[PDB]
Amino acid sequence: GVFRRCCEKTMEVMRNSQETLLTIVEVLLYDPLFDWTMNPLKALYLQQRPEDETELDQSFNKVAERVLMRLQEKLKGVEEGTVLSVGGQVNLLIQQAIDPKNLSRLFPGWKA
Amino acid sequence: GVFRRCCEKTMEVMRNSQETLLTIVEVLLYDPLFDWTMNPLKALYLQQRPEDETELDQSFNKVAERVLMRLQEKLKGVEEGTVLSVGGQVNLLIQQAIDPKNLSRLFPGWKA
Repeated sequence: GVFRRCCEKTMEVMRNSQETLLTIVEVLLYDPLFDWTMNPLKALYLQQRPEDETELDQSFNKVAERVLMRLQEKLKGVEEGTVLSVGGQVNLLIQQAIDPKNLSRLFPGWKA
Repeated sequence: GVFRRCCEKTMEVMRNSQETLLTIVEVLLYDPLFDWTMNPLKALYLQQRPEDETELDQSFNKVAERVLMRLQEKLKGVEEGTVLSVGGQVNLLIQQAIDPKNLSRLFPGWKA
């Protein structure tokens, strides 16, 4: 009714200004104090607590360019190579949400 | 008059069958007798003759995947990241032909 229409309405507000929203990530990722890369401790310190409850460098620039290309291909396109305009992209997004086959592969602490 | 309209008419015949024309390159590039990669001798044996007239491996698979992505992005898209549908793609193609600034950077034996 309203969710998908609002999504397809708010998804085209950045397609007319594609050359603007991507300029923030490129200037926030070239900072020296960046901590967005996966560290051996930062990727486990926030996930060992549910495990305990259950059991009672040029590589950085490479990953930066990779995620930049990923966020560039996320909008106005898809990883399948097709166009997938606002008429189908929001449907793909909302179908990747309500899917029990994928929800069974999620983290147990995600949803009770 | 006729050239650009014929180009924009013949360029959309493969956009409806994008999943077909790319299947020939992938099956003709995985042959053992391939000789499309730039060899130190094959890239100069066909160019040393004009010079004489003037003077009176995983890398192969990597380049194959690279040129595959290049030919995948050539149609229904452009390297600039924009869409560039048939209405502008043929105009961008014919603009790289009639351009003296670029023709001055061409090979002398290309055009007399």
